[PDB]
Amino acid sequence: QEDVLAKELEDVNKWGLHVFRIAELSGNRPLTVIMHTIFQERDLLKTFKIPVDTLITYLMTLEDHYHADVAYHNNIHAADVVQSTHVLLSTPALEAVFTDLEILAAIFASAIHDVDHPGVSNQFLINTNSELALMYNDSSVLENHHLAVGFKLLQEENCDIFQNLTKKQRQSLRKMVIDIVLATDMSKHMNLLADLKTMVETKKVTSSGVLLLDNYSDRIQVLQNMVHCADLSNPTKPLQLYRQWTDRIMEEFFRQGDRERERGMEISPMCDKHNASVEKSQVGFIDYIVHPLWETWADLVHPDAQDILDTLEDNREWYQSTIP
Ligand SMILES: CC(C)=C[C@@H]1C[C@](C)(CCO)Oc2c1c(=O)n(C)c1ncccc21
Ligand SMILES: [Mg+2]
Ligand SMILES: [Zn+2]
Repeated sequence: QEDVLAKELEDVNKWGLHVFRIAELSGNRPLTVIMHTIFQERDLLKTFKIPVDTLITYLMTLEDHYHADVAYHNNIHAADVVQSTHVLLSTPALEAVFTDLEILAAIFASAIHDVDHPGVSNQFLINTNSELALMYNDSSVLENHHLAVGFKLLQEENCDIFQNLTKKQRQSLRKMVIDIVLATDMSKHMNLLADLKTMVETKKVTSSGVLLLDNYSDRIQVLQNMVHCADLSNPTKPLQLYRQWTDRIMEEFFRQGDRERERGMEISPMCDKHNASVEKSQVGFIDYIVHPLWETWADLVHPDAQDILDTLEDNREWYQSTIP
């Protein structure tokens, strides 16, 4: 089985890697083997003196703290966002733009960006007076928790994969990781897209035809939208993968609606299993959220993302076709 897994891992540089098949072949360790594969591909172990046994130990511990009984926000989703971010980092319009520390931060942020997700939304945790909403004062409750867990696990035995970074380097990475994961809060999507459009309008390139980023504000803004695009990348994948992600998020939404109904609360959108329209929700999800975001990203890295945008529009056309 080790040979079959190594064959599938050869697609790690490709959009639409079959991450579910990799989860099978790796014994439900997609996050660990995909992160390890990416770290070798980018030669991140030698650059930052990361001991290989420290890396595997942390990745296994981080993967354990993703809930296996949550349908969508599990370790497969984490591995999917890591691998999608890895491909977006390699796009020609961004060649040699980001340093090795920014690359490490963006990939590490993707790996921890949903750790210990309980399968319910921020608003549910706020409305139900949960301990998490109490700890974090109703502000980016899940995203603050993911960061806290992801950093604390570095202190477990033989788990500090940043042990050989300089104190300056650790200081810069920690701030960049926090800025990125906090930007995955869906309540910040509109402001994140609005700033991304302003950058597309005022786009500037270098003499090598490569995106020019002068300052931390523009650089972290591109990294924020990149991980945000990978988080919202399910409808841009081949349909057989997209549909599996749709089935998983609808199961998670339906389970929250059952808890909302059992508590006497008003059911959140798309969460009532007795009056849900999966196809129309997917169409509205693409039209109002996913396509505006990816169309803007495609303008930023034009024409590198045209095939991804083509697949998204074909999938939107298909989900529409099932309605009549
Ligand atoms: C809460 C809102 C507004 C969006 C969420 C964002 C989320 C959780 C991002 C991944 O962490 O994924 C999807 C969402 C959603 O509403 N739908 C319909 C989806 N359909 C198919 C696949 C993923 C999603
Ligand atoms: Mg999240
Ligand atoms: Zn996510």
